[PDB]
Amino acid sequence: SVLQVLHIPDERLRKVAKPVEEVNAEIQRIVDDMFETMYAEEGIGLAATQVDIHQRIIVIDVSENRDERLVLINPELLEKSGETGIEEGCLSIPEQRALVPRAEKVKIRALDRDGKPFELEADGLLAICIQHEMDHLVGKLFMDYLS
Ligand SMILES: [Zn+2]
Repeated sequence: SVLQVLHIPDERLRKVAKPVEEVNAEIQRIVDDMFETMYAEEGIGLAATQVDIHQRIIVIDVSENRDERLVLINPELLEKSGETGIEEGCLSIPEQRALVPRAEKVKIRALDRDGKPFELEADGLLAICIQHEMDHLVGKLFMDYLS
């Protein structure tokens, strides 16, 4: 399915991520669909959030530990190791290029898509790629980040 957030005929009108405290309905698709993406993407670059107001449950499936198709967040964070940026130039008109993001490994004090607060580290090319997504937007280095 992939997370089909919208832009330009949308209302983002410059969207950032609006941290994770609670859950709604769409949230499932952020997890469930970031699985469909985090796994079927790692190529073009989406921008993890942007239709109207936001939240951010991230994902992982048997990725760091001997877990299941679990989740990671962008929450109320605790640790933030290294920085990198991806060579994209994404969202709200994904033209131009840049390395907006700046993350390597990042640990959270978050919440999943149940409404249950979870503290975990998010690592790997995807943690950096889905945050990429929203590090294109909330990690903002770029310029206009074509928003
Ligand atoms: Zn990108």
